[PDB]
Amino acid sequence: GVPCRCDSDGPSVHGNTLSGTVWVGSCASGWHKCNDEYNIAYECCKQ
Repeated sequence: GVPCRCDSDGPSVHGNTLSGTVWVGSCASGWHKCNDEYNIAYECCKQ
């Protein structure tokens, strides 16, 4: 995977770091879209 943020990463809140992850090709089997967009090629999701 790769570290990748969400739509509401946390501009003024705790734990705002890359706790989300990009899965290229498409997402991981237990995660979901944390944003409307995804990536260049890939897709960002959270858990």
